[PDB]
Order: sequence, then structure tokens, then C-alpha cells
Amino acid sequence: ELSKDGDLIVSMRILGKKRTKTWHKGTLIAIQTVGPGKKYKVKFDNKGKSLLSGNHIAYDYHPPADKLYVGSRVVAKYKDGNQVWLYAGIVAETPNVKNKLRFLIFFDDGYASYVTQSELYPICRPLKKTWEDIEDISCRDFIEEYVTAYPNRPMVLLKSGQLIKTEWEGTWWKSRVEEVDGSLVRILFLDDKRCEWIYRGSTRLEPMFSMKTSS
Amino acid sequence: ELSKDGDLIVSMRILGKKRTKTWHKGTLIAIQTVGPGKKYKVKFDNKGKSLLSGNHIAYDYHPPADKLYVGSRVVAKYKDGNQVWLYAGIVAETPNVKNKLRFLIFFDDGYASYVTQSELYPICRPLKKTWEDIEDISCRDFIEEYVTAYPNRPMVLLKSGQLIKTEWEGTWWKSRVEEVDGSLVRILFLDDKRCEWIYRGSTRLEPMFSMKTSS
Ligand SMILES: CN1C[C@H](Nc2nc3cc[nH]c3c(=O)n2C)C[C@H](c2ccc(OCc3ccccc3)cc2)C1
Ligand SMILES: CN1C[C@H](Nc2nc3cc[nH]c3c(=O)n2C)C[C@H](c2ccc(OCc3ccccc3)cc2)C1
Repeated sequence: ELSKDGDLIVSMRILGKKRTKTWHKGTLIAIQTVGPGKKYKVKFDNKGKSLLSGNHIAYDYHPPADKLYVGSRVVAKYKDGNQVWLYAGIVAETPNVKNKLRFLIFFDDGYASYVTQSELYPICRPLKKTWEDIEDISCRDFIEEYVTAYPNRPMVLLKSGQLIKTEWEGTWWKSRVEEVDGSLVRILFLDDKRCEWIYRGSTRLEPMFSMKTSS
Repeated sequence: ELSKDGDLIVSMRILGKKRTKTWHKGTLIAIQTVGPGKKYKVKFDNKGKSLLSGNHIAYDYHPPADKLYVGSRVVAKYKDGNQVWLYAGIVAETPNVKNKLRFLIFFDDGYASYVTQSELYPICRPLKKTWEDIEDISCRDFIEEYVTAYPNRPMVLLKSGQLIKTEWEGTWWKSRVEEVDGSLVRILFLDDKRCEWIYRGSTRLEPMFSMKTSS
């Protein structure tokens, strides 16, 4: 019965992670010391309840930009064009001139986007190695390499109109570069017209795959 | 050790459910008896492998319409911005005049959409009570009630431009009916301009939340 743990305190507003892997607002209604660490009981605003580890709760405020760094464990807004969801990720880039003063987020499922400071929430008790709670092993391993090598970031230069092969579902596909935005490129898959924003250091882009397998 | 279980045959193309709850093409590489039933080993096209229950694999073909019914357990195409994913659900409506010859799908996460016959795949070994493998209990219970009562479906009649309260994250929001499509309405949330398709029998729509209470 930990009524408090640092600035965590029962009755506070909080975000908690659900089994959809999206994050939702609620109230912290209990803290319990249990075996090695602590667990946080959240009552979500839709009345659901969950007992969560400290890396599965986030503060209901936007961190000051000067408290974030490459590797920071965050919850960020994800937008499909009509709906908005909150999903966990890693800060891959902080605001700078070339990225038009945005944060690049690497989400736990492998997606990447640029967001603003007002679209982020800090996870309360992230693991010492921030990537170690990423479920997708290929994503986890990529983040570990990326944060460890930062700022050494191999990327490929692409231009609008350029024709390249892009990976999807374990095979290569004919694709076209539609647009470049900072460290991201918008790829059109020519066969079925899906579009995707992809990190320019991703080995899903054949030139990066190659530039990295160049022997 | 089996090479065949009915028309599940080692080497066949298949869809398998991953931990993202999306479904992905692969090959059936093994059939194993483990404990009381069978498991199906799938090698995904990206070379990952999973040992899956029969309700977590689907055939890689579109079922004949008129072999689908209300309650059928299916995998359906979902549009996520400019991306397309496969996700499990239940058939809520079969093609008719009112729905412009489409299938209404109630997805396992509570979303609903109309799809065509070429956007569906049949799950290989669904449970006889097909909803019983839905993880979200509120969703599971809704589907059980819906299928049991079908065709008797309380729904509210809405028209484009109508202003109503719609529930989201446990509170009620000023919203507007933008469009009616069969048993779905497209709701604009006026505060933040999110848009969402919602079933006209959902108690997230204030008028339905009251029609139900009135009964
Ligand atoms: C960050 N990811 C992004 C993902 N998109 C995406 N990922 C990748 C990866 C490589 N490429 C791409 C790509 O192109 N995209 C477009 C959608 C994903 C998501 C997950 C659950 C959910 O659940 C919604 C929900 C439903 C019911 C109740 C609560 C929540 C909604 C969205 C979040
Ligand atoms: C069917 N549901 C629909 C859901 N949308 C949605 N649901 C609800 C529920 C009430 N309302 C709404 C609403 O408005 N929406 C818009 C997105 C959800 C999804 C899940 C995972 C995923 O993962 C993508 C992925 C990423 C990396 C690797 C593999 C896969 C992509 C999409 C699927």
C-alpha cells in the first residue's frame, strides 16, 4: 500500500496501457509493493481497471522538450486521418532545423512519425535500457542498435520520383519515392497503391539494405 | 505428427494471426497434436514462425458468398490510413439492398465496417459459438447478444446533419452525423474533428443509449 512513490500518488490523473497496446486516460487508485518492484492500479475513464507495471503508465502532461533525448520512452499520438490513438515509442530525433523542429518517434510496432511536443507523454518508470520492454524482437533489436550508435545514423539519399525496391512482408516490391520529409521518405507501392512513410535508414529500402550489405 | 488434418495440408498457403492481432500470409509447415487438440505451425513470408490454434489460421481464399452467414468467423481487410491490414471479426450482415451488397463486419476490437466478398477470408477452425475466442469481453458479450437476437436489432434512425452526443473514452461529446451508410453512421466529433463510423445500434450514440434505457 504505497500511497506515494516519488511524484506518483493515488488519485492522480494518469495514462495506462491497454491490451490493444493503445494508451488511455484514467485515475491511479492504488499502488502496491509486490515482490521486487511496484504495480499501479488504474481506473480508466470508461470504468475498466488494470494493474500495471511502472513502464505501462504515463504522466498526463507533455514533457518539456529539454527533458527529452534520443532514447526517451514516450507515448505519442498516432493519426490515421480520422481517428487518433496514443501508442508507445522511443524518441529517435529531437527538434532541429532539418526536421522542422519536430520529434521523430519510433513506435513499438515499427511505425515512425514526426510529432510535436504537445503530442507526447512521458512514461513514468521506463526500464533502465529503454528498449527492453519492446515486444517485437526485430523492433527491439533495431532500437538498441540505433540508440547505441546515435548520432552515427547511416541513411540513403532519395529524391522524389526515384524508383526503388521496398520490402513488405518478406519480399521486395516495385516502389516509388513520392516525398522526402526529414529522415522519412514516403513510398508508393506501385502494384496496390498503398503509401507508407519509412525511415531513410531502414533496411526495408533496398539501397539501405544494399549499402549495409555492400561487401 | 500429421501432414494433413481434413483440408489443412502441410505446404498449403495460409493466413496466421500475429501478436499485433493482424493476420499475415505464410505456409503451413507442420501439424502437431499437443495435449487435447492440434496446433498448426506457420512460417510467415517474412520467415517468422508461430505455432497457432486452428481458430488463429485462415484460408488464403475468399469464401463463396452464401457460404457466409451472420455469425461467420472471418478475417477482413481494414484500411488504416493508406495502409491495409487483415483483422479478425464476425459477419453481422450479409449482402442485401439496404447495404449495397456488402458484408458488415464486427471486428474483434469493437470496430465495424462494410467490406466486399473479395475482402474476406474464412478462419479455418472457428469455435462453434464463434464469438467465444474474442478477447475483449465487452465485445464478446455484445456479439453473443447480437447473433442470438438476430434479426431483431434495436437501431436509431439518424439523418445527415443531426446533432447528437456520442460517447468516447468514457465521456460524452458534442458530435454531428455526417453520413448514413446502411447500419453505420459517420460521426464528426465537433471539439477535435475526429471522425468515426459507428453502428446505429451502438449505445455510444446518445439516442440509442436512451432507446435502450426506455426498454
Ligand atoms: C503505432 N501504430 C501504428 C500502426 N500503423 C502502421 N504501422 C506500421 C508499421 C509499419 N508500417 C506501418 C504503417 O504503415 N502503419 C500505418 C497502427 C497501430 C494501431 C494499433 C492498434 C490500434 O487500436 C485501436 C483501438 C481499437 C479499439 C479500442 C482501442 C484501440 C490502433 C492502431 C499503431
Ligand atoms: C480493426 N481494427 C480497427 C482499428 N481502428 C479503429 N478501431 C476502432 C474501435 C472503435 N472505434 C474505432 C475506430 O475508429 N478505428 C479507426 C485499428 C486496428 C489496428 C490494430 C493493429 C494494427 O497493427 C498494424 C501493424 C503494425 C506493425 C506490424 C503489423 C501490423 C493496425 C490496425 C484494427
